[PDB]
Amino acid sequence: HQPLIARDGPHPVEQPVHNYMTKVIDRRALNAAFSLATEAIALLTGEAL
Amino acid sequence: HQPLIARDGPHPVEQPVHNYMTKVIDRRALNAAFSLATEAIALLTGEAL
Repeated sequence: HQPLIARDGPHPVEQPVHNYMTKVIDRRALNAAFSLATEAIALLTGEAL
Repeated sequence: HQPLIARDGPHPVEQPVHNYMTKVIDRRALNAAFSLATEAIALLTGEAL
C-alpha cells in the first residue's frame, strides 16, 4: 500500500495507489543416491540367522 | 561412508558407492644390538669367580 504526500500549488494531485501481486513456487525435484549391498541388507534385516 | 549431498537436476542418478577401503601394511624392523665382551661371560655365570 504505497503512501503519498500532499503537493502544493500548480501540480497534479497525488492519488492513493495500491499494488496487488502473486507469485508461484518452483519445484526442482531433488534426488539422492543410495547403495545397499547384496548379502548385506537381507542378511542383517531378517532373511536367515 | 563418504559424505554425500542429495543432488537435484536432470542428471542421471549418479553412481552410489558405499564400500570398505582396503589398505597396505608395511613391515619395519627397527634393529638394535649391544655387544658383550669376553669378560662378563666367564663372569656373571659363576665360571670365573
